[PDB]
Amino acid sequence: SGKATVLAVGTAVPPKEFDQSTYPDFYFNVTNCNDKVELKGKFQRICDRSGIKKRHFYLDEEILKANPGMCTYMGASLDVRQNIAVREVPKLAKEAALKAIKEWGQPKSKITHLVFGTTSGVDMPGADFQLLKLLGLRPNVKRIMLYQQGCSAGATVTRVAKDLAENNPGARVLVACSEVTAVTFRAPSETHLDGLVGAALFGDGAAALIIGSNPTPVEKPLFEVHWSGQCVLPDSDGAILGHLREAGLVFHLLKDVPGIISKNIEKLLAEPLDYVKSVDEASPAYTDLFWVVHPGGPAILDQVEAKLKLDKDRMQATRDVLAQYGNMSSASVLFVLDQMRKRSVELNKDTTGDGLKWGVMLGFGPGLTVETLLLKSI
Amino acid sequence: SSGKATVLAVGTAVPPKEFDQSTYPDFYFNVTNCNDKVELKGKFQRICDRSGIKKRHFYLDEEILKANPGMCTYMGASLDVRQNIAVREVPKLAKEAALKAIKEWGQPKSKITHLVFGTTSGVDMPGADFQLLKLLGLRPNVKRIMLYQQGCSAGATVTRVAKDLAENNPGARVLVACSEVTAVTFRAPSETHLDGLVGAALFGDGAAALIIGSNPTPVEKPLFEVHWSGQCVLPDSDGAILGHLREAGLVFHLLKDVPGIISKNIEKLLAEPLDYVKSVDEASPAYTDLFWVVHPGGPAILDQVEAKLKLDKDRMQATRDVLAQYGNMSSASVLFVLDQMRKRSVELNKDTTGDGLKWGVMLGFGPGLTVETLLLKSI
Repeated sequence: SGKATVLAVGTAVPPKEFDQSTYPDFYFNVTNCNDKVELKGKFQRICDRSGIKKRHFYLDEEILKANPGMCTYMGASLDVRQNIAVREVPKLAKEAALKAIKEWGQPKSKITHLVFGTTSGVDMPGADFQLLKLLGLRPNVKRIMLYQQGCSAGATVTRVAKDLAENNPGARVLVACSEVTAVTFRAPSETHLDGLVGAALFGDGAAALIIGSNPTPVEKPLFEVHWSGQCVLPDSDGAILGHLREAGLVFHLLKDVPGIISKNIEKLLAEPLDYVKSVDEASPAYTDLFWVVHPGGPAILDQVEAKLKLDKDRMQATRDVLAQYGNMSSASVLFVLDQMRKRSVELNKDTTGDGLKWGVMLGFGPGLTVETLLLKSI
Repeated sequence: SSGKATVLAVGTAVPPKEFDQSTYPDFYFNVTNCNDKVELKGKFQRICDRSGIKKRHFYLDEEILKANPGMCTYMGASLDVRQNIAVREVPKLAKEAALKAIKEWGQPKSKITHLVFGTTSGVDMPGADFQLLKLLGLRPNVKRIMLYQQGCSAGATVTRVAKDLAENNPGARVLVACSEVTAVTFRAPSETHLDGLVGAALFGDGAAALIIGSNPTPVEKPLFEVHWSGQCVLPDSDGAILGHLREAGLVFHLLKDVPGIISKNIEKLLAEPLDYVKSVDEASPAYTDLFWVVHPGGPAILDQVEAKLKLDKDRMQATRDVLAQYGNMSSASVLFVLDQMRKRSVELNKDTTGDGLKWGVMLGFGPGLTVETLLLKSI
C-alpha cells in the first residue's frame, strides 16, 4: 500500500551495432595492436564466451581515428572523452526518457523529481540539468545527480526514487541511467589483462523509469518496490577499482567478483525474504522468485544460478539483455526490468514477473557493493 | 509538526594551515611564478581586499605545490596528481567532521543507517562514501548516496536528500558529510581567465557533517527541523556558472551576474516556503522575521539579498562569520553556517537555536543556475 511503483520503462541505444564475433578484428585494428597475435587470440576467446551477440556504440572508426589519444593504451585522452560523454550521455537518456514518458502517458509537467545515474563523464551543471532542459521539464523539478557510480547504479537510482515517491504525496519520479564507453575505451595491453574484460563486455545504453506511489486509474503499474538494501560484501576490498585519470577511466579487477557474490548471495537475500515471510507468511524457494539481475557478465549469472539452484529460465531475461546489448553498466538492470515485462506479454505470463509474485533486483559495483531490491509483480 | 527530519548534530573540520587573505596574493602569484604579472596581481589583491574573508584553510602549501609543478601552471596537465590528493584527503577531512557530529549526537555509530556524501573535489570508485564508511567502521549495510561534482549547492542538496531518507524510514539515522579540497581547482592566474580570480580569492577547504533523523528520542538533542525543501533553475541564467573537469583539473567559468540573478528571483523562491509557514501559523512573517542559513558564495550575494529583502544587518551575520573565518568551502559551507547559527544562539543567549526566531531559510546556490531552498524550524 502506497509503495513506490514502476509505471513505465523506456530504453535507448546508439544506432551502430558491433557484432561480438568480429569485434576483436575491429578493436585490434583501430588500436593498431594487430601485431599482438597472442593477445588478440585471448581477447577473441573472451568475446566468444561472453554471452554477448552484439553491442551498440557511439564510438566508431571515424571518431577514434579523429582522436588518436583514445586509441592508445594510456596516453592523454580525458579531454576528448569528456567532450563526447558530456554531450552524448544526456542525449541518449532523453531518448529513453521520452519512451518512458510516452508509456506513462501523462504530461511531463507532472514529473516532480529526476534521478540521473552515470559512470560516463562528469560536468557542471550535470547531465541531470541537461536532461531537464532537453525534455522541457519544469524548472523546479527536484534533481539528484549520481555520478561515477558504476554498475550498481541502476539499482541505486531505484532505491533513491523509492523514498522520493513514498515520502512525497503526488510525486512522480523520472529515473534515468545512461552510459557511453567513450571514457573507458582503450588499446589492449599485455600489461592490463583484466582490461580485456571490460573491452569485451561494456556496451552503450540508456534506460528510464517513471516511479510513483498511489497510481491513478489512468496509470498502469508494472512492478512495486517493497524493500531496498545496500551492503559491502566481506573480504572483497579492492575487487573493483576505477580510477579517473588523464588517460580516462581505468578499471582494475583484483578479486573473483562472481565467486564473492555467489558466496554471499543467500545472506544478502535473507532480509528481503524475511519481509516476504512477514507479509505472505510463507517462504519461497529462490527458484520461486523472478530475477532482474545486472548482467555484469556470464560468470556471475551462471554461478548465482548454480548456487541458488534456479531453474534455467529465471536468468533468461538477464541473459537476453546480455545477448543483445552486453553490459551497459548502470542502465543494464533497467533493460532487464523492461525485458522481464516484455516476455510476460509474449510468453503470456500471469504476472509482469515471469508469472511469479515476488522478484529480486540486484546490482553490483565497486566495494564490492551489492544493491538488493525486492519487487512485486503486477 | 511531528516527524519532520531533524538535525541532531553538526561537526566541522578544516585543514590546519591558515592563509591570511591580506597576503594571499603574495603567496599565490609567487608559487605560480607569476610575479611579473603585476597588474594582474593588483587586480587580485583588490578582489581579495573586498572579499569579506579574513583567512582560509588549505591542504595545499608551497611544499606540495613545488613537488607538483603541473599544479602551478595555468592549464598544464595535472589531473592525475590532483586526484591523488583529493581522493585521499577529502574522505579524511570528512572523517574528522563526522566524528565530531557523532560525538555530539551521543549514540553508537552502529545506529547510523544511511550515509550521504557530497563533494566537488575529485572522483573515485569506490567513492568517498565507501571510504568514509570504512574509516568510521560503520556497518557494511549502511545505505549510501554518493554525490560527486555537485558544486556549491550540495550542502543543501545532501540535506534535501537526507530529509526523505529520514522521513520515509522509521528509526533511520543519516550521516551527512560534505568535504572539499581545492587541489582540483588551484592553478596559475591568467589575464585570459579573469573569472578564475574570483575562485582563487574565495574558495577554501573544509568539511562538515550532520546527523539527521525523524522523531528524536528523549536522549537526542534536536537543533533544527527541516520542514520544506525545493530546488529550482533560475530564469535567464543559462551558463551563469560552468565547471569543466579536464586534464588540467576543474576549471570554472562565470558568464553572468550570479548575485543579481539570485536577488532578482529571491522573493519568488521564498513564496512557497512562506505559504507553508502561513498554513501552519496563519500569519506572514517578513523576510527579516526569519533566520538565515545562507551559502557564503561571496560578499556580493550576501549584500544584495540582505538589501533586496530589507534584512536587519544581523540576519546575515552567522553566514558572514563563516565567510570571514573560512572562505567559500563550496558544498560544506552552508553546514558551517548552520553550526555557527547554533553557536551564536548559545553565546548570545538567544531564545532559539535560530537567532531567537521560529522559522528560517537555508539557501544553497550552484551551476544551472540552481538554487536549493529549505525551510527550517529552530528549537
